[PDB]
Amino acid sequence: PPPLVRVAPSLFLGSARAAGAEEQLARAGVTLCVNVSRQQPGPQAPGVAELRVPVFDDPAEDLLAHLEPTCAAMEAAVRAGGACLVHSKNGRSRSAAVCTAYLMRHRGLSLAKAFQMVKSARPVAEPNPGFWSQLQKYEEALQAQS
Amino acid sequence: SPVPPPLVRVAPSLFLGSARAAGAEEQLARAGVTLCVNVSRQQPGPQAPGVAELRVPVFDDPAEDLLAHLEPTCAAMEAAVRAGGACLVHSKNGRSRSAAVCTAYLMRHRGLSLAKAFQMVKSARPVAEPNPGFWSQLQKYEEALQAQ
Ligand SMILES: [Cl-]
Ligand SMILES: [Cl-]
Ligand SMILES: [Cl-]
Repeated sequence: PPPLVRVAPSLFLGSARAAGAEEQLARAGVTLCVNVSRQQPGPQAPGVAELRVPVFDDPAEDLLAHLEPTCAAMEAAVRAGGACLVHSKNGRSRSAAVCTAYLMRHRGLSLAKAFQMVKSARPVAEPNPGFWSQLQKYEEALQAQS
Repeated sequence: SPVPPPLVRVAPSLFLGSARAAGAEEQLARAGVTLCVNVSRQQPGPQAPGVAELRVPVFDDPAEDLLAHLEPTCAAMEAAVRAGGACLVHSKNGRSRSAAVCTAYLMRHRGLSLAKAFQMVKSARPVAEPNPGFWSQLQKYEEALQAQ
């Protein structure tokens, strides 16, 4: 199975099969799995919670809606001592989008710095152009609250 | 077979469910639910379009550690409500696991005590009864919250 990639402390990214290995996630301390898909089956691991963000890897779909509620869940899981695994089918677009959204919202990065952080961990990271624009709107809105 | 209705309102933007809420997609949409909290290892949730689902994987068993999941669970629920949505917490019987999560959330994010939070749950769902293990964990949670 492909490894999990540690994006940042208590933050992991993976492809779909990487979320199936119960032993990796236990090794990584993963307590919450964010499954950014509509069909991929998520963790079976005893005691690993799962949040499903149901989107196709598709510039039409509205991933912007789910960012703030998904990020709140993840930050809570980390502040309580756990860690998060964000996965999609390829570990390239949807999971990349949520990870950078998390880093902007809770680690106070700009979209550029945050995404450079995801890329360094995961070179193939590439949100489709629709998501990439939704993340700029997230940044816009974050700036205005901040 | 589980006690009806499928959905009960426990508090503004907070609904409890039994298994029969798995086929109540229309009632969900009425109630503007934007997040389902499935508190089971094995139960299915409603297939509500683009509604997020959080699974809190525990059996209705006094040895299951629900306490460990309350913070990300309660945090997801609040963020959905703060965003203007509603939450549906559902378990198979709508009695133990979903009740205890509803109690927890009220304590954590609406500052209610454990006497008042559970009262609201029981009052909306008269059969509600977390198993003794879940009740101990809830008691433990109220102490952690009164200290913090
Ligand atoms: Cl900044
Ligand atoms: Cl890019
Ligand atoms: Cl179950």
